[PDB]
Amino acid sequence: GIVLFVDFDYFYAQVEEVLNPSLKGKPVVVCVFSGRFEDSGAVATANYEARKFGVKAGIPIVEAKKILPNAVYLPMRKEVYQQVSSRIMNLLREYSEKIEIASIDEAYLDISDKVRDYREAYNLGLEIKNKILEKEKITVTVGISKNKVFAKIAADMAKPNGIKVIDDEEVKRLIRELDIADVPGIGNITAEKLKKLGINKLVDTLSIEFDKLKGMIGEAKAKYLISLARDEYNEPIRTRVRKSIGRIVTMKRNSRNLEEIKPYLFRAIEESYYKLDKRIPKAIHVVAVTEDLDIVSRGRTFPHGISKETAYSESVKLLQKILEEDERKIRRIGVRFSKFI
DNA sequence: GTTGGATGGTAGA
DNA sequence: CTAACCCTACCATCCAACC
Ligand SMILES: Nc1nc2c(ncn2[C@H]2C[C@H](O)[C@@H](COP(=O)(O)OP(=O)(O)OP(=O)(O)O)O2)c(=O)[nH]1
Ligand SMILES: [Ca+2]
Ligand SMILES: [Ca+2]
Ligand SMILES: [Ca+2]
Repeated sequence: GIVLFVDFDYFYAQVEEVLNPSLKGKPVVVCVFSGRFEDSGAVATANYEARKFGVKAGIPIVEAKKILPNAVYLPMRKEVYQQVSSRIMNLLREYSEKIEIASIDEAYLDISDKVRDYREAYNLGLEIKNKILEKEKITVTVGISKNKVFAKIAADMAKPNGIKVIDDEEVKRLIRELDIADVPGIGNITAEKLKKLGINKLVDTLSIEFDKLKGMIGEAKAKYLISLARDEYNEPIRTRVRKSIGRIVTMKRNSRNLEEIKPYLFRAIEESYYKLDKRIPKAIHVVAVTEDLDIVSRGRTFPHGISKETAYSESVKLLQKILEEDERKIRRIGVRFSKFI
């Protein structure tokens, strides 16, 4: 079993660089402009030049400009990056129809039947990087291993523009030596819970009673970690099927007023109902980010498919339900459809 | 017991 | 308006309806 994983380098900003090659070699910051004030919103991503100075995904545009005023600030153009991504995913598909598109910028290929061994896998890696460079001028990192988890880890170790194999031997070694916080799926909350226990390595999860582990981090994560430590992990590459599709938007200002909020919710419903594209949902959820950034939602599952009209009607109800039960003002409002027929 | 719906938490893009 | 956007996957918990 051999998995090749592809993850595009500083994606949104690299696309902008390809579109406008004069930007290459200099700082580039792609931004989500909330419209609340002069330069409100967050950085979606930045090129390596900008990251040198602490500008990265997630920080507020004004914070980025405080540390890099001279940089080039471009507004996120999601549709453009999705079109470049699709062209890339289809090139990848020529290397293996057995492909799992995991996100806007990354994909797992099962290549067990394209290559005999890791050295051939590595070579196909080199070919992939070249095709994507010839055809779309986008550099990418490649990670190759026996499974998804370690292929992802491998690419994390190779960024940017890299290529890493983690073979059966180094998987053994990493199980013993890799900080467990570097395992995909282990964020801040879990990592702090593991350290309290004294679990620092995947191998540690084997020297602890299951129920005390499951008691601290939940069953599923614990099962997953043990699986990895035993080297018995093997979740197959599967064709991506979207389980939910939604839209969320930021308001010019915070409100509790239904009439002040409706235009945003309706903007988001229209945009959502359009991304559905022949998919028919049975559940709708109205999602509200509050004053203090706490996320709050109200939903309904119907026994049947929701028409756009039903969606209009029910979301307004749901929104009112939020207002009725949470006494805080709202700052972002959206809607998410799920349970496709 | 099982299934699944409502709602929130965690993670990562 | 004074910093914090966008989108999706998965799981846990507290439930109720089932039989
Ligand atoms: N709006 C928004 N978009 C994000 C965020 N994080 C990532 N993205 C988008 C923009 C990125 O270019 C794209 C891929 O994200 P990645 O995590 O892979 O990092 P990126 O590709 O930018 O460079 P990376 O591989 O480190 O070199 O997804 C975020 O917090 N907000
Ligand atoms: Ca990525
Ligand atoms: Ca990337
Ligand atoms: Ca981590």
